[PDB]
Amino acid sequence: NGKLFPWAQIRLPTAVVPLRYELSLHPNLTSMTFRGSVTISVQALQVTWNIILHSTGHNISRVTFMSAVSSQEKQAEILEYAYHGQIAIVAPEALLAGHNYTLKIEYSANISSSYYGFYGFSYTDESNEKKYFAATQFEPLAARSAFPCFDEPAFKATFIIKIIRDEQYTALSNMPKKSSVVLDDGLVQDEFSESVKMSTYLVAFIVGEMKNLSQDVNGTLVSIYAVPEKIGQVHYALETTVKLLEFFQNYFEIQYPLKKLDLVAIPDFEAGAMENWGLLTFREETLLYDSNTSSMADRKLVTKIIAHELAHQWFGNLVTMKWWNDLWLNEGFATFMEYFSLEKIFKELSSYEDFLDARFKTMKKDSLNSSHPISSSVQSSEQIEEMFDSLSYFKGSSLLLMLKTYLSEDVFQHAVVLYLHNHSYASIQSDDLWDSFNEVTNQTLDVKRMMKTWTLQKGFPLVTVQKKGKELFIQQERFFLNMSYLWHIPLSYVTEGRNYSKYQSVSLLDKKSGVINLTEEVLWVKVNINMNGYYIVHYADDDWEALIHQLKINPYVLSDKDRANLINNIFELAGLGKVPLKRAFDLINYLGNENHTAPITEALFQTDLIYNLLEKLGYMDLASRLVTRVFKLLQNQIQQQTWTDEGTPSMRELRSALLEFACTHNLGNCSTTAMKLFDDWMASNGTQSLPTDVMTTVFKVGAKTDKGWSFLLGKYISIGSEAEKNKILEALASSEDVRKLYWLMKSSLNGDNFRTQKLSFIIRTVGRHFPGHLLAWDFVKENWNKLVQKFPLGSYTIQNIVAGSTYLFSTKTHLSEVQAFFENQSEATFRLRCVQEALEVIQLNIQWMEKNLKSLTWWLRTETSQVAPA
Ligand SMILES: *[C@@H]1O[C@H](CO)[C@@H](O[C@@H]2O[C@H](CO)[C@@H](O[C@@H]3O[C@H](CO[C@H]4O[C@H](CO)[C@@H](O)[C@H](O)[C@@H]4O)[C@@H](O)[C@H](O[C@H]4O[C@H](CO)[C@@H](O)[C@H](O)[C@@H]4O)[C@@H]3O)[C@H](O)[C@H]2NC(C)=O)[C@H](O)[C@H]1NC(C)=O
Ligand SMILES: *[C@@H]1O[C@H](CO)[C@@H](O[C@@H]2O[C@H](CO)[C@@H](O[C@@H]3O[C@H](CO[C@H]4O[C@H](CO)[C@@H](O)[C@H](O)[C@@H]4O)[C@@H](O)[C@H](O[C@H]4O[C@H](CO)[C@@H](O)[C@H](O)[C@@H]4O)[C@@H]3O)[C@H](O)[C@H]2NC(C)=O)[C@H](O)[C@H]1NC(C)=O
Ligand SMILES: *[C@@H]1O[C@H](CO)[C@@H](O[C@@H]2O[C@H](CO)[C@@H](O[C@@H]3O[C@H](CO)[C@@H](O)[C@H](O[C@H]4O[C@H](CO)[C@@H](O)[C@H](O)[C@@H]4O)[C@@H]3O)[C@H](O)[C@H]2NC(C)=O)[C@H](O)[C@H]1NC(C)=O
Ligand SMILES: NC(=O)[C@H](Cc1ccccc1)NC(=O)[C@H](CC(c1ccccc1)c1ccccc1)CP(=O)(O)[C@@H](N)CCc1ccccc1
Ligand SMILES: *[C@@H]1O[C@H](CO)[C@@H](O[C@@H]2O[C@H](CO)[C@@H](O[C@@H]3O[C@H](CO)[C@@H](O)[C@H](O)[C@@H]3O)[C@H](O)[C@H]2NC(C)=O)[C@H](O)[C@H]1NC(C)=O
Ligand SMILES: *[C@@H]1O[C@H](CO)[C@@H](O[C@@H]2O[C@H](CO)[C@@H](O[C@@H]3O[C@H](CO)[C@@H](O)[C@H](O)[C@@H]3O)[C@H](O)[C@H]2NC(C)=O)[C@H](O)[C@H]1NC(C)=O
Ligand SMILES: *[C@@H]1O[C@H](CO)[C@@H](O[C@@H]2O[C@H](CO)[C@@H](O[C@@H]3O[C@H](CO)[C@@H](O)[C@H](O)[C@@H]3O)[C@H](O)[C@H]2NC(C)=O)[C@H](O)[C@H]1NC(C)=O
Ligand SMILES: *[C@@H]1O[C@H](CO)[C@@H](O[C@@H]2O[C@H](CO)[C@@H](O)[C@H](O)[C@H]2NC(C)=O)[C@H](O)[C@H]1NC(C)=O
Ligand SMILES: *[C@@H]1O[C@H](CO)[C@@H](O[C@@H]2O[C@H](CO)[C@@H](O)[C@H](O)[C@H]2NC(C)=O)[C@H](O)[C@H]1NC(C)=O
Ligand SMILES: *[C@@H]1O[C@H](CO)[C@@H](O[C@@H]2O[C@H](CO)[C@@H](O)[C@H](O)[C@H]2NC(C)=O)[C@H](O)[C@H]1NC(C)=O
Ligand SMILES: *[C@@H]1O[C@H](CO)[C@@H](O[C@@H]2O[C@H](CO)[C@@H](O)[C@H](O)[C@H]2NC(C)=O)[C@H](O)[C@H]1NC(C)=O
Ligand SMILES: *[C@@H]1O[C@H](CO)[C@@H](O)[C@H](O)[C@H]1NC(C)=O
Ligand SMILES: *[C@@H]1O[C@H](CO)[C@@H](O)[C@H](O)[C@H]1NC(C)=O
Ligand SMILES: *[C@@H]1O[C@H](CO)[C@@H](O)[C@H](O)[C@H]1NC(C)=O
Ligand SMILES: *[C@@H]1O[C@H](CO)[C@@H](O)[C@H](O)[C@H]1NC(C)=O
Ligand SMILES: [Br-]
Ligand SMILES: [Br-]
Ligand SMILES: [Br-]
Ligand SMILES: [Br-]
Ligand SMILES: [Br-]
Ligand SMILES: [Br-]
Ligand SMILES: [Br-]
Ligand SMILES: [Br-]
Ligand SMILES: [Br-]
Ligand SMILES: [Br-]
Ligand SMILES: [Br-]
Ligand SMILES: [Br-]
Ligand SMILES: [Br-]
Ligand SMILES: [Zn+2]
Repeated sequence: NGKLFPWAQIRLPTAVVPLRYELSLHPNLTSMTFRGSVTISVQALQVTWNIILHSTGHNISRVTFMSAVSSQEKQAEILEYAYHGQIAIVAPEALLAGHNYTLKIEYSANISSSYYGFYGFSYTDESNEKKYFAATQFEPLAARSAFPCFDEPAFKATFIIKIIRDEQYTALSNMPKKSSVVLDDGLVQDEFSESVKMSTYLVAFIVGEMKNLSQDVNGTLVSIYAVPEKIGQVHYALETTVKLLEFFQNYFEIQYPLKKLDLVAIPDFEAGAMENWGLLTFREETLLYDSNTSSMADRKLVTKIIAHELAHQWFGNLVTMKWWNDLWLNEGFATFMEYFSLEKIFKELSSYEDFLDARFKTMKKDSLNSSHPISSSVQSSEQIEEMFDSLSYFKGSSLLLMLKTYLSEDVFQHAVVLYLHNHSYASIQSDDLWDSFNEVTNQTLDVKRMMKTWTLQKGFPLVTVQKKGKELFIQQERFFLNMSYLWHIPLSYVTEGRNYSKYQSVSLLDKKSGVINLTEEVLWVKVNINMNGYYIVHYADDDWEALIHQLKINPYVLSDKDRANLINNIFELAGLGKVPLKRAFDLINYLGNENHTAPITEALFQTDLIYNLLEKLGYMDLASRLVTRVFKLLQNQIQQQTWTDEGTPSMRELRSALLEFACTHNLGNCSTTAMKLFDDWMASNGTQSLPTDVMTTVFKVGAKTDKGWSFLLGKYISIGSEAEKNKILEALASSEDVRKLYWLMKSSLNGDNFRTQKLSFIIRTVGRHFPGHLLAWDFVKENWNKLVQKFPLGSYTIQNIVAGSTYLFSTKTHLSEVQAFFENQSEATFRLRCVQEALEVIQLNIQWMEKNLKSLTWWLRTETSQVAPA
């Protein structure tokens, strides 16, 4: 490319840093263009002739350069290097160390039609009037497409934003609006206060018609914004935000430093949310809430995501990673605080179940060979994007969970408060976090050397346990399936002596192996309590047998988390090969006596995975026998379920999980009950309320008919609750009619009836069942370039689409097909982690069948199929 561009690396030089930006913009939402002026106050730290900077998609009309002393307005030369998104201003005289200069760039651009950058869209009223909207989504690398800037997290500065807007529209930004000035035509010029020192990826602005619901919290004005038709649905978000804000301010011991806090429901938005200082943005479906149209799950989603964005105000905004290799310092911490804060002041939501489920999934991902270390180098935009995955979020927060469990809660909070004070308005890398722990630790434990392997090595240990009399023999090794270094592991363990008293302790495995002294003789022992540790445990056969026998005798000597753990671990170990798959089904035979959600949903997960693998291979009979077996196992919990909203949140989640399992596979007469409810709902023009906990199920069953499908579509394009629309959309995309499934995907990719923000979800849903299995993948291939135009390589959305439409493939023939497809895209695309993980998941699918197919075929030989065999 550009050997004639005065910079080669992807990280900007350190020679010049920005102090202040004054950015004034004139967006035209109608024509979808904008004109701009950016003034950048910089300082040189070394002698240099070049200012290297970021800019993309900018038609640059004038570039002036002012020596601060000299105050005369020069012209300066400009070079471009599109590959790295970089531009270079070559200076008339050399920049001297410690001198100040002002850089002014005038330019015009397009308002983006993706979800990335400064983007804009139109939506439709209840009034059937067309409305326009513009919003920013900059993280990680899009700020540079709205304005020239030093677009790297470590270059923090202050921003003065100016927006020209039509009088009817409201403009928002990070800071409070300082003033307005009326302009010719129906135009207003807005000016926002100078911001605090922050990263460019956090700059945000919004132009559109909105209303607000507000409340004072001790000098901070908290406001929820939404389009006027929706403003009735923001009361729960406001009440929640106020609670979590007080909580976080008490815990961190550092006040939120802005005079305003805005939370905005954006009509069209790809992420779940974004933490821009003072102007947090959300999908409508993740911030709006109505008790009568939104399920329990929907309420949890809104509480969780608000906790998450609020936590970012400290971890991410106040304190920020130096570079994307340490993204987990943001996202791990924010995820940890999300689930921590809910357990403190929303304990009734049982959000710990979600945390637990997400970790199960992150481990399966982490166990692959195409995993990276959680802190790993990123040297391209694709790798930067790829950091936004479940490792950085859920492994990062489970590292912290391990650490908090092992030290104390108070020792943890002390470390945290030191950390945020010491690095306020500044940048960090992994070592600073361990340093802050070391200061509180009293060098009793060297936390830096304890966390070394956890942060720099991929994967996690398999811990093997064998009871030799009154002592546990213990080993660690890399967990992975084939086709290094030691962890410092906090081994917790709980146990029951011969006299039925329970003892629990903690030791720390530093070496390859160790012995634990048990003090007594024990009936059973369970390692890794509540899965507070990020590893999997394998027992010797005698010791598996003891836990499996105790579950059959009285499962409640362990927690629901403990029993969920065991179910997960034994299935992942039967997949590797360390135990026969039969052993896993022995362990879940106790489920007839299980009343907690977490172990039941974890078993329902493994069952469905296996079911869906067999179904796509065409082993229909065998797959029906499998869910019949599991159905008989849970027959009593399933049959005692009511079709209501009664019970604790957790019990409400169990109802949904159980009824959904029975209706999907046509077991019992749940289908009949659901259809009766749908017909009565449909014949009442959606008036006779459906209990929010059974809607998805009822809608799925109705959508299996033309008459019902059409009627649901009619509701989707017209009702005002985005929560209900989402349950409807899931039903539509569960139709067995291929023409309809094709229409849903094509419509969403174009906008039209469904927004493109629903596309990954629609494709996910279509690819999961048999009629749409081949259709989703084909859709992804044929529209591959249009997808990448809307969602760059290799962002979260694309990795979601690739994974969700390939992970149920289990033959060599599909493996070759998927591989060949990506190799014809480009060698760069085929070498993406996204692609490599998909190829690896398929290979594992293939090995899984060749190990367990004949086993499963034998175990189920007497069970009754539901389908006729071919
Ligand atoms: C099955 O159930 C669905 C509900 O899902 C019903 O759909 C509703 O149908 C009604 C009646 O057609 C719709 O009401 C109409 O809304 C329009 C938009 O209203 C907005 O804009 C006005 C000003 O523009 C605001 O005042 C208002 O508060 C909203 O912000 C109105 O413009 C329409 O008004 C015109 O017609 C009525 C006569 O019906 C006159 O009184 C008015 O003065 C004016 O002439 C009208 O009010 C409503 O939008 C639909 N809701 C949804 C969610 O789609 C179906 O009607 C129902 N089917 C059957 C057979 O009953
Ligand atoms: C309701 O609202 C009020 C105001 O918003 C809150 O009261 C404020 O509490 C904060 C934090 O506790 C105070 O800000 C801090 O004051 C501490 C001391 O500053 C005083 O003392 C110094 C000592 O030199 C005096 O010179 C000075 O005049 C101040 O009056 C500081 O130690 C604080 O810590 C640090 O500042 C930043 C904050 O993170 C760090 O980077 C530094 O390391 C430094 O240590 C901070 O400056 C504030 O002054 C209080 N206001 C009032 C009016 O008392 C309530 O806490 C709040 N209640 C809620 C939210 O529940
Ligand atoms: C971007 O460029 C577009 C043109 O490509 C330009 O579009 C026009 O914007 C104005 C916005 O002010 C619109 O004018 C309105 O017209 C309606 C009638 O359709 C009026 O009701 C509007 O409101 C009031 O006018 C005064 C207050 O503004 C009041 O005295 C009066 O009582 C009304 O309440 C307003 O006059 C016009 O419709 C559009 N045209 C198109 C084709 O979209 C837009 O202004 C440019 N934006 C920027 C920021 O440069
Ligand atoms: N949900 C999303 O699409 C993205 C991407 C993602 C998805 C899964 C795992 C990791 C990351 N995440 C976000 O929007 C989370 C919330 C989400 C979530 C929280 C924890 C773990 C996983 C997801 C969420 C969703 C529902 C309820 C509560 C929180 C919001 P954020 O503030 O992190 C923001 N920094 C993401 C910016 C971004 C997103 C995707 C691509 C590029 C840039
Ligand atoms: C280059 O420009 C930067 C700012 O763009 C200069 O740094 C800062 O300059 C201001 C002076 O205006 C210092 O702020 C303070 O003023 C307020 C009164 O409002 C008071 O609170 C402070 O005690 C200080 O007087 C600021 O601290 C300063 N920062 C640094 C690191 O120096 C910088 O001086 C300029 N360099 C030049 C012109 O060589
Ligand atoms: C605020 O955080 C800074 C980091 O910006 C802390 O400075 C760091 O202090 C730790 C000690 O706790 C240093 O660790 C030591 O480094 C030496 C140098 O190689 C090493 O040989 C030792 O074994 C030990 O690990 C760390 O290097 C240092 N880092 C930097 C960048 O200075 C500082 O302690 C914190 N301040 C407060 C008041 O807590
Ligand atoms: C789910 O099912 C389990 C087992 O059916 C329930 O655990 C049972 O809980 C009751 C009361 O919570 C226990 O009875 C009590 O035992 C303690 C200790 O001996 C004593 O202090 C009380 O006076 C009473 O006797 C019972 O032992 C326990 N069963 C087992 C096997 O541990 C659990 O409550 C159910 N959960 C829900 C949400 O329904
Ligand atoms: C980039 O924008 C510039 C102006 O900002 C466009 O150049 C011309 O503008 C002058 C007046 O400033 C007119 O004399 C010309 O008519 C404009 N150009 C044309 C082709 O009409 C320039 O065209 C834009 N560049 C690109 C590549 O679109
Ligand atoms: C919407 O926001 C405004 C502030 O932006 C809220 O009320 C304001 O209160 C302050 C102080 O009393 C005043 O500076 C503003 O003039 C007030 N605005 C209005 C419109 O009254 C207002 O309450 C918020 N709306 C809702 C429904 O909460
Ligand atoms: C059950 O037996 C255990 C040991 O076999 C008893 O626990 C020990 O009690 C002694 C004192 O009697 C303590 O010094 C030990 O520390 C205890 N062991 C542990 C592991 O804590 C226990 O008291 C007995 N309980 C009953 C109800 O019989
Ligand atoms: C059709 O399904 C419903 C499930 O809701 C059956 O009603 C329940 O039946 C089981 C088993 O007899 C009981 O344990 C439940 O308590 C019943 N009612 C509830 C939970 O409300 C119904 O009996 C089924 N149809 C037939 C013919 O048996
Ligand atoms: C905006 O998009 C149009 C589409 O063809 C293009 O011609 C124009 O040059 C673009 N402006 C930019 C990239 O600044
Ligand atoms: C939802 O329903 C309950 C009772 O059915 C009611 O008290 C509540 O007000 C309803 N929610 C709204 C927003 O009306
Ligand atoms: C696993 O990936 C590493 C790079 O992390 C690579 O060197 C190695 O060849 C791969 N091994 C297998 C078995 O896939
Ligand atoms: C284990 O601990 C018990 C009591 O705590 C002690 O009597 C016993 O000797 C210990 N075993 C070993 C091998 O140290
Ligand atoms: Br301007
Ligand atoms: Br109107
Ligand atoms: Br972009
Ligand atoms: Br927690
Ligand atoms: Br790096
Ligand atoms: Br880059
Ligand atoms: Br522990
Ligand atoms: Br049933
Ligand atoms: Br259609
Ligand atoms: Br068509
Ligand atoms: Br599998
Ligand atoms: Br048998
Ligand atoms: Br078959
Ligand atoms: Zn986050």
